[PDB]
Amino acid sequence: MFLEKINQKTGEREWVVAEEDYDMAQELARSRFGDMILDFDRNDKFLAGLKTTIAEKKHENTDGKVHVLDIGTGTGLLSLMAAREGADKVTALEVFKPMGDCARHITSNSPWSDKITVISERSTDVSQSRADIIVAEVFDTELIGEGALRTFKEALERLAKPGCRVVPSTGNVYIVPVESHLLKMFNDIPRLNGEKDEEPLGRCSGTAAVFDVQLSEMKTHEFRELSEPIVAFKFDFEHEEKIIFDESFVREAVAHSSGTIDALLMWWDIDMDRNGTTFIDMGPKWKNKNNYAWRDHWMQAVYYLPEKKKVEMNQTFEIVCNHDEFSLWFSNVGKDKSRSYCVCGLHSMLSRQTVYHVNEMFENQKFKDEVDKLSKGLHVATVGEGSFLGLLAAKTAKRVTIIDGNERFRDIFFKYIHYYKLTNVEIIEKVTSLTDSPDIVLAEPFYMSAMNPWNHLRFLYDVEVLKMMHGDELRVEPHMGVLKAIPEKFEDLQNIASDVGTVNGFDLSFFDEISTKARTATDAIVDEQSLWEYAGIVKGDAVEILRFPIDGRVSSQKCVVNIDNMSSSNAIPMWMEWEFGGINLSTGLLSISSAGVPEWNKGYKQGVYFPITALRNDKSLCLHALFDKSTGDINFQFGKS
Ligand SMILES: Nc1ncnc2c1ncn2[C@@H]1O[C@H](CSCC[C@H](N)C(=O)O)[C@@H](O)[C@H]1O
Repeated sequence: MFLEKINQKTGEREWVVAEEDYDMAQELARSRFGDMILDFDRNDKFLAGLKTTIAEKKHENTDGKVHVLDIGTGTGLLSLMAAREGADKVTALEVFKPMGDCARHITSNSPWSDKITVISERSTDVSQSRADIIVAEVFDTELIGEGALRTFKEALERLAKPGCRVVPSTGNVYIVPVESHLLKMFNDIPRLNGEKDEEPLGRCSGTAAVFDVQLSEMKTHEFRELSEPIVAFKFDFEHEEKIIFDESFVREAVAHSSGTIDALLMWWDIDMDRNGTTFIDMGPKWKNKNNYAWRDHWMQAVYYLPEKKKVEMNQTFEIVCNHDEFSLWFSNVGKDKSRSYCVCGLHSMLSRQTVYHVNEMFENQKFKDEVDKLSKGLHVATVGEGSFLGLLAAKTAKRVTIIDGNERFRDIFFKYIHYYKLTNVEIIEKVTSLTDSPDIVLAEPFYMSAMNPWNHLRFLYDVEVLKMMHGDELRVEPHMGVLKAIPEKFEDLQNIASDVGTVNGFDLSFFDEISTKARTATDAIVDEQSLWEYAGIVKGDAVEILRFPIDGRVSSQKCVVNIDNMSSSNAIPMWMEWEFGGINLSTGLLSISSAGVPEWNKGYKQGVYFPITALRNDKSLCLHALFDKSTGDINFQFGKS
């Protein structure tokens, strides 16, 4: 139940929900699954699969009728598709109630009301005619992480006729081994002196959770394939005995080039009807010639072998491909075939992008030059949470005090101190335990706790506590920070937030209604996204929003600004920059090309606002921004002029 109210700043109408309804709504706010419904290719492929199987079943079984089951019906799209194009009957399940009513609602007010009936159970909990066809879009980037195996497997035994047909009928998962400095950087334990054999934290597989990334937006020069795609797994969705939760396979292939396997890229394809003619194929842009379509709710993934594996031109090599019910992982021959978890400690604290970020800074000569310059022969103190900056300062500083409140990072930092035998660094927990006045404070700033990637402003409070102790003249860097936005025309990104409307000639606008109400109730106004992964063209200069000078005091800060060039843009990115001594660190936009293509930092996610629909066509948008001394939070509202 959505409670209407009026934004007192922008006049727009918004909703809210009562605490008991919050979780329900949040879920329902995620029920769009980004661009899922606007993935016209995925739709045209389910349809086509439905045409074939409905026809062939019509033909086969004697009473020329056909009963289709839709698991995870969502808005009902897939049932509407089944009914139209022939299903005498369509029963359609959905574990999530509010999405149950949505699908009954839209499915009632329809030409196919007669044929379609919505049940709000999980497939795996049910007992009833038997189904002649099962249709289910119940996949994620890993293919199996959303329960698809059990879902088809069990539906097949209990819910469907023998000789059932299923849409999709079949799939493969492919891995491609690549050498890539880039990809390594997302997983590599930071090596302080740069050499290959440094292992200050011992060895680790890194994080086991999926690394989904848009590999289409990766630059050709950033990686080098060593071989042709390898089939890891084949799934057969029509035969329960072929669906198996825990599996392992050694796979073989012939390398077409020598190189080290820094990563294995993966994606899947599905055969919509078992004919070998109509596929959804998640191969990226650079290796997907007949069924490429941008989308975001599905993507490709990167995986890392636990140990180094080298491969040689024209020589055969093997990779062990493993899955349990929900996850895929890969390993080397003669090595433990179990799913591994970070044991190093670092993997499990830092995101992939932050791990990249730390390897980037460790390798950055220009940034390392300013640290050296600023640190020389001095006592420096570092603030941050999980920020390795202190360990650079150490190259040149007389003495470094790293202040980090998180016990787990201190242990990590103590391991770096031990492994490289650093003789000039101590670590303390609390800002107030810095009792020897340092010559300078250095920060990035980075706090792993930041609620939002554009907001590491705890730095500003830590600075004040150090000024209270040691005088307003305390030298600190960075000396100034600024929040910045820029109007951008994204190629496709915006489909994750824009209205869904009429799809394959079906009116889903009811779902836009409840989805928008849910979203206004639960979402942040400014999304977060790894913008290096999304293509587009910038439509104006970056504009300044809030600025945070460092010579105190900390102060709430207000900004109301017009953002122009929106009539041809479709999003507004936001990020932070800092003057660290004599250089500029950007957590976002790094450069813009002659043709207007922006480049973004891979080591952070950035903010993006997508114009609400009442605002889709305005030429300028009013952006109210607000930093609050009391919470350290920043709040945004976006309105008309
Ligand atoms: N075994 C199961 N039984 C019922 N619903 C399921 C399920 N597994 C997943 N779901 C639901 O299935 C949906 C997957 S999203 C796909 C929705 C819609 N069919 C479409 O194609 O656009 C989610 O709404 C989720 O809650």
